[PDB]
Amino acid sequence: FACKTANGTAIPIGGGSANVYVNLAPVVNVGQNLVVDLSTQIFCHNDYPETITDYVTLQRGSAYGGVLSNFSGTVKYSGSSYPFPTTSETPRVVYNSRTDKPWPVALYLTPVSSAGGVAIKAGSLIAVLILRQTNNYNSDDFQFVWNIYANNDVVVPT
Amino acid sequence: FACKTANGTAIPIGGGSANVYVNLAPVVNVGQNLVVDLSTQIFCHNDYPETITDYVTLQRGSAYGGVLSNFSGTVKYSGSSYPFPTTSETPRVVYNSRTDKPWPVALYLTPVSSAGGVAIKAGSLIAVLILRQTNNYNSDDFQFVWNIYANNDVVVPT
Ligand code: NI
Ligand code: NI
Repeated sequence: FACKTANGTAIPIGGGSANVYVNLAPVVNVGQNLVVDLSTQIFCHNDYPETITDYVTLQRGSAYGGVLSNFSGTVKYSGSSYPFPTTSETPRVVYNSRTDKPWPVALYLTPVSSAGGVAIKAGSLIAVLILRQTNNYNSDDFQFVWNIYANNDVVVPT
Repeated sequence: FACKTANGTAIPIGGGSANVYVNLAPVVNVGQNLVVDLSTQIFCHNDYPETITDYVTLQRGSAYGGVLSNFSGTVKYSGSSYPFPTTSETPRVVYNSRTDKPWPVALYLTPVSSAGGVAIKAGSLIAVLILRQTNNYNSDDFQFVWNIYANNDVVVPT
């Protein structure tokens, strides 16, 4: 099992970490959502799908920087919604093909009432999403740590 | 502060996520209302009511699946009606008792004019409702994310 990002980088068999940059709506009002859909950027596959089933969870989602201080949010994983930052490891998604399949994670972030001005700075760390992968064959239990960075400033009008 | 569901589960202190399975009227004609009353399903309480006031909002209500596609509606929160899907956080409801009390949320949904046949599929996600809880004591600010599923098909007759 391993993962890659679109025109990006890879995390090899056995896990590891990578940095992922996201484009954000440059202006978001209180009451609106910034939707950060990682399913178009992070893809994973099963290396032995004929004999082994891989199981993949969102182990944890954490907020950093301007997202931690200026937004409230939720994360959607494979059709289910959760608080972000997360409070538990999600149920598992099965990976059963060598064909790259999206990791179905999206953040829905909305400004808190105190946000104003530049609420997320370009280039800054905004989140960490930890993917945990196991299987039905051996003791493999690996973390794929995705450090999420903003491409651009996000302004909350005042 | 924590919450529970009818014959169900709990989301404990600090928030989290749960699934709520609801029985829906099996037949709703164009021109009739489908009512999804969560006040009979979701109940919450304040853990220190002698010294602390808990404040609870519907931060956001989102529609999915057949409700998103085939119905238009509003949401009623503690006696006032708002658009659904929602466009802003509601006013606060006070929780001031240790006894579990309803979360006073109901969806009032009516089929769109072109809807017919199976308009909501049994087992499908129909809504996500975010309960946001704060207090007048400390910095606690917690989300309770309710994933709402239909237990049965809803047919719009033709
Ligand atoms: Ni491979
Ligand atoms: Ni209690």
